[PDB]
Amino acid sequence: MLPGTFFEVLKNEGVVAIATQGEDGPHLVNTWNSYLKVLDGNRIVVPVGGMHKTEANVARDERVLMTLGSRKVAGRNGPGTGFLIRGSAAFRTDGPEFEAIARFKWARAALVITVVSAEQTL
Ligand SMILES: Cc1cc2nc3c(=O)[nH]c(=O)nc-3n(C[C@H](O)[C@H](O)[C@H](O)COP(=O)(O)O)c2cc1C
Repeated sequence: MLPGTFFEVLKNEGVVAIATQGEDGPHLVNTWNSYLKVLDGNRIVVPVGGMHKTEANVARDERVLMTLGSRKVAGRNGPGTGFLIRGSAAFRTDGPEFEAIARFKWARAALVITVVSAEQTL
């Protein structure tokens, strides 16, 4: 479950990060809201085109942390706010995830995240 404020930050431009737990250390990678997609049941998706260690890390462990933010709403670090979130990841080359990310031309997979809980931080 997520606050309305989460969605409103996704609606805007910002950077996001995804800490993919695997085994040989979690890999806190980056992405842009302009590349992400939200689904119902608060499921979110990231287009994986070159998140390699993250591919191995999801394949070993579903555990992921996700930091999102925007440059259009003021937080603590400069005029940019965001949240720390947790969920289970799953790579898919199928579903409304892969369809709604198909709009890109460099996606190798839809890194689907089944978010569970958020807290506002930055
Ligand atoms: C700001 C930023 C956004 C990025 N966005 C994406 C993205 O949405 N999808 C992607 O596959 N690669 C993206 N990358 C490139 C790499 O995937 C990213 O650097 C990642 O850490 C590499 O992780 P890996 O060791 O698992 O390959 C992005 C890199 C940066 C710095």
